[PDB]
Amino acid sequence: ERPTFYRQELNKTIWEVPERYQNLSPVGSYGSVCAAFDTKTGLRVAVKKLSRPFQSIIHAKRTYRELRLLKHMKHENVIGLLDVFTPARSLEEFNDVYLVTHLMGADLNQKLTDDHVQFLIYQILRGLKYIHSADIIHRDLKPSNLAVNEDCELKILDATRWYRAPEIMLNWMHYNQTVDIWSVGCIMAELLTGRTLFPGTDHIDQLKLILRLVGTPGAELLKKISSESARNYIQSLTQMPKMNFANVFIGANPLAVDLLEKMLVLDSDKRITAAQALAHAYFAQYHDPDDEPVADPYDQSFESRDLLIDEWKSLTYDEVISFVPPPLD
Ligand SMILES: Nc1ccc2c(NC3CC3)nc(-c3ccccc3)nc2c1
Ligand SMILES: O=C(OCc1ccccc1)c1cccnc1
Repeated sequence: ERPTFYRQELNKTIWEVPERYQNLSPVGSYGSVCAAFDTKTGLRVAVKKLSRPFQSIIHAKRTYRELRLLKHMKHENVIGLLDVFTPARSLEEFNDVYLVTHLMGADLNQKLTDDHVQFLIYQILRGLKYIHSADIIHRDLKPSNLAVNEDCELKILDATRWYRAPEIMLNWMHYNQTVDIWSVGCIMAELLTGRTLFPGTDHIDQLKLILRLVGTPGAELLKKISSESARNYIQSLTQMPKMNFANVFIGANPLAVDLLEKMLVLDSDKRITAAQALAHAYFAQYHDPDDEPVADPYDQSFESRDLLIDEWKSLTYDEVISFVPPPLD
């Protein structure tokens, strides 16, 4: 049987949650999140109430997508689902979705020491290895999507353009997983210097700042570009030379500089992968081949489906029903 719920009004919204969760306190406003005490585990959790989860086809599918993704993620450097619930007793009543996860400290968004940079980028790459092994691309990696507790343990959660790979800016539709490695490079650079590596004011400025560091594309990359207008734009630009990173990141650990060179390669095909970066010398004190696990296969065949609102809603409901809490250990 389902547990006993209780209503209350927090900020704007009504909140109907199981008695299990106590002392709800707002932490910000996709949906709004409350901090809470979980009486079953004795841990602090974050409860997210999705807003209007089924108000349109796209909302409906987004709701399903988010629930599917969170139910899949089981890795210490990625956000996972402690609980999901609805106060509804039937599919017909069903209109609210709440998700529960570990309350984490602040987000990553100062100049940090080299050992702090090592450990944090290590953990990001370890989560990303896992995510990527599932054929999931994060696409929106940035400091505010990284939660860090006082113990410097990090979990991947969820201007965006500052961390975006140049092939996304240029609107290539066949970009792949290494768009995330680009973002890691921009994050790591920012941690090491205390400044945004590429703080473009728009998408055009963004590219200009990028190419000025990494150089304008050579013939070899230009020959893989299918869009004539895209090729025209970059081919019409002032041909910047690739900068010496050891000069640009003056004083940083030479191994950090070398990893940055391998992450921030213009050509997506020659960018280091998550698994490869983990074996890089910069992470010598943290890397362990037997504790960098891959994920179970993830079925995202639903991404290609076009369904009705009630159908996405019903798929989401099934997923709420089949949820198995993770082991209390
Ligand atoms: N194998 C590849 C590797 C890199 C690529 C890239 N990279 C952009 C220079 C940063 N851009 C594009 C592309 C194609 C059509 C429209 C817009 C962009 N394709 C690429 C194909
Ligand atoms: O804003 C937060 O809640 C987000 C969230 C995301 C997914 C499921 C439940 C809650 C949050 C995340 C990590 C630490 N503290 C709060």
